[PDB]
Amino acid sequence: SEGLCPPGHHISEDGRDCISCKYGQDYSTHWNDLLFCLRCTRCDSGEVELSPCTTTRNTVCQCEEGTFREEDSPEMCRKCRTGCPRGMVKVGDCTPWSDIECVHKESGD
Amino acid sequence: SEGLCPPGHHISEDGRDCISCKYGQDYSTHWNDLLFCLRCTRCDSGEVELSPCTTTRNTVCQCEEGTFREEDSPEMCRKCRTGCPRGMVKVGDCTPWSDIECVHKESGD
Amino acid sequence: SEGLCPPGHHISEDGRDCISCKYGQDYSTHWNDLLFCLRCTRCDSGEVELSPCTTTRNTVCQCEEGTFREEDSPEMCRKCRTGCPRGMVKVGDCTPWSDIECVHKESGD
Repeated sequence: SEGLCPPGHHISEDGRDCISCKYGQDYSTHWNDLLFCLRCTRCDSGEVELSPCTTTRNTVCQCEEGTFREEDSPEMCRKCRTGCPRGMVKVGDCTPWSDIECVHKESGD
Repeated sequence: SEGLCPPGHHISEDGRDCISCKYGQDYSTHWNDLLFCLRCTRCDSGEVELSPCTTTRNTVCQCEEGTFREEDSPEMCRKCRTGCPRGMVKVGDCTPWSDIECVHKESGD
Repeated sequence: SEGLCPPGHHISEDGRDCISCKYGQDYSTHWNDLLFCLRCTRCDSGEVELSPCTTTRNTVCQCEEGTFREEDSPEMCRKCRTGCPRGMVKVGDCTPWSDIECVHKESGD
């Protein structure tokens, strides 16, 4: 369809005009259909930067191994399970965003 | 924006950012729009890894020779038959998933 | 004779032998038949171990005085109030698990 602007640029309401956005102000990752540019993400200590932010790129935030990010916490990472629940076993990997996996097999019938 | 992310990627809670997932830590097979990355599958002793997983692949498990596993019973392997009782003839190959094949012979007496 | 190992011991994949697990490295509360032993619980900086884990026991974590946390939270602790709002009274104690308690007008005459 029409009314779309390439990355780093945005299109007006009337769709007959597109304006350029400045490096570092705001960015667009995919063809945008708005008059504004999206805010760029920044990282803080305890987190690792994987990719740069630019009119054609987005900054990536990642958390250090051993910690996890749950939807119940804001830009925070928590220590993964330090021991599966009583009657379970270790089998899953912990990702800065997801938690470990525990499985029940031998513990009361 | 629609809010969809390609395979191997996830979208943060804010819906305006998409981040890459690490090989073996987790992946996505089909287009998704969540802050979660799909966990990778692991196999246990007695079973071998047929194909490791990546940001665009799923891990498969294998059973050692002499065992069998039908789609009707997962996470289970059973001893494959080495020869049908007298009267039957072995003619099929045994695969960690399927069992041998036996056919009745009219020849003889 | 059997395929079971007592608490504090794990068994090999072939079941022909069982290896002993030692306190502080891992433990088991009930009989089991696995290759690994149940992990011992450790606490992060700012938290203390209330009770260590032995070959037959599990370790509990505690948070330092002045901070508080509910069982519903992962393991974060918050600073208890050192003075109820203006026109309030102090009457409850703050425990790393519980928060301070404030009351209005102790008693009249």
